Amino acid sequence: LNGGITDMLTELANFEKNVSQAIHKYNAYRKAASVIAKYPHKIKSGAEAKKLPGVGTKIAEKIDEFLATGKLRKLEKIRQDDTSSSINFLTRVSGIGPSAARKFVDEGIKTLEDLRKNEDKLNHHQRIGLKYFGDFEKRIPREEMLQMQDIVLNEVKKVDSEYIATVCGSFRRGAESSGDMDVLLTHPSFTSPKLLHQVVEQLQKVHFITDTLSKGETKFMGVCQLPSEYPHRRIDIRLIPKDQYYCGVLYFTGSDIFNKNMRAHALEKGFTINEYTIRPLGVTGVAGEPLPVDSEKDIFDYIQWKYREPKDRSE
DNA sequence: CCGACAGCGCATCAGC
DNA sequence: GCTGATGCGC
DNA sequence: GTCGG
Ligand SMILES: [Cl-]
Ligand code: NA
Ligand code: NA
Repeated sequence: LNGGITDMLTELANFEKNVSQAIHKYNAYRKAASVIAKYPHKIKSGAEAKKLPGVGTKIAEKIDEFLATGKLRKLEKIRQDDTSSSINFLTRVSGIGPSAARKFVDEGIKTLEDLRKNEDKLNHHQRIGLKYFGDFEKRIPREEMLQMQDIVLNEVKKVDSEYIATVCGSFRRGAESSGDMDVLLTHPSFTSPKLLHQVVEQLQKVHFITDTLSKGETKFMGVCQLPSEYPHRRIDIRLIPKDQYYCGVLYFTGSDIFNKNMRAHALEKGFTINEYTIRPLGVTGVAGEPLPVDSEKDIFDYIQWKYREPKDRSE
């Protein structure tokens, strides 16, 4: 319907983030791309799209040019620009953001081949991102996510049977494919020691986790792989306090639109919900002490809301 | 006219 | 060495 | 870039 428009907006978003380093213009184009993607009609004019929330004057003007010419003069020029397209491309490497990409291009490093010739100028993360460049851009079929889940849950239980692990993200919402695996971890002995390390070690022991990007006491980011050769996959593991676990599960399950709506409804009932806690609000608007949470449904019960299955949390 | 737009965990950089 | 800023991913 | 105080 409007693929030509949403592609254009997506491309504009990328160049704003990676070349212009204007993160809010990036999110503005993405927000516009998303709302247009769910618009059940073929857009005939910028004025029509202007009615949608997130689409303003400038984008409406760009849609008019696109619908009349089939292209964008601004986009065409940016594409033909060697510097801008090189900067934009290098950010596809995990660990290379707008700043690093600009740094590399400024000194003649513009291609993936150039990066491989200059390993001494890359940090650990960037080297790993370079090593699995192709694999990291591949989607993860749900069936593979299921196998990965079985391994995570099994090994976690072997370290300590009192651990609780939950694979969130779009996967928990029942998506047919995922971009990565986000695991939320907790334990009754950890509330608001060295628990994350023991779990990472075990997954390394059975050779599920193959590489480490970042690792601390509460968050692990690394690379994993199913036993055969399957592509290497990005995996994150977060260690969350027990009294904050299910608020975390709710938060990282999403979606973003769903969370925004649930937070809105919560406020109308006299509660405030963030990533960590759900708090009651006083008459003056003062937030009280964290309320006890033992399940996802408890959060729904506090705000007098019908429990939404993760499969129906797209909005 | 003009500020909000999410912000935390970790690695790395800038400066003392 | 330290503390705080910046970069990055999600 | 868009929205809203
Ligand atoms: Cl911006
Ligand atoms: Na609009
Ligand atoms: Na990147």
